[PDB]
Amino acid sequence: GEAVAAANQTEVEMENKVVLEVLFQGPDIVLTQSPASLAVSLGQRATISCKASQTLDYDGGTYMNWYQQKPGQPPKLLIFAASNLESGIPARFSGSGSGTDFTLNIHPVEEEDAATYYCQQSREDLTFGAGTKLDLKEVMLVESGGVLVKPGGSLKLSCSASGFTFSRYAMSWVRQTPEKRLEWVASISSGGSYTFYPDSVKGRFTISRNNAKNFLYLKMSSLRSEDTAMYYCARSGNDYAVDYWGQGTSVTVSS
Repeated sequence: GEAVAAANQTEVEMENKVVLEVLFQGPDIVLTQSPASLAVSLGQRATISCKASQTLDYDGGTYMNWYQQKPGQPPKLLIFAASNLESGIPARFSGSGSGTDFTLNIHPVEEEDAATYYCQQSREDLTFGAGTKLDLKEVMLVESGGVLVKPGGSLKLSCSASGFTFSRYAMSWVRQTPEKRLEWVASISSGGSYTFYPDSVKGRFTISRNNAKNFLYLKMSSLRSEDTAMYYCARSGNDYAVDYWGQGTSVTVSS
């Protein structure tokens, strides 16, 4: 019943009233994204490739998503379910592919398309390609905050939802390392009954939500320096795409 954040996460759902904390142990789907960097001139084509370690074909859909990210901002959804153009996104972005091979094509490249692009799969939890920084050979100010914490410590992050029925949507936290890698760290089902985590945060991170007050939380304890990252809350929309990202809050764990 309850909405989850990736296709495999449905298979825990229970008729008995149960609350489940889940760690899937199957082999993780690795996304190999290429090239890491490229620079083109205005009007040209940019072709970015993503190869998955196993097929994303799945009768319900092919859950390949593409995001654009500019400095100081959360990623923005461009393409969902391999080839669908997200509403509001310019038609110069198109996604294609099947099985294990996926392609983001940008043509004609425009000055505002200089950004880092990421592929992402929602078939087996959530994993991301390492990103592609696209360079080209309206005044905006965007703020965020951050803290320093010592190892072994704990922190609680929060996020607010409005303008939609929060209780209908799965929610997740994704963090971004200093090396700009995106790593999913937790998801929670729409009704709060099922929570999901990767191995890297097991026993230490807790995602929770309050559907009456429209809050999402992440509690992090036994913090390690490898938890240093910008932490984003985000909604699962159609086809397990991550379609609304809150601004990041930064966490630096240093002794």
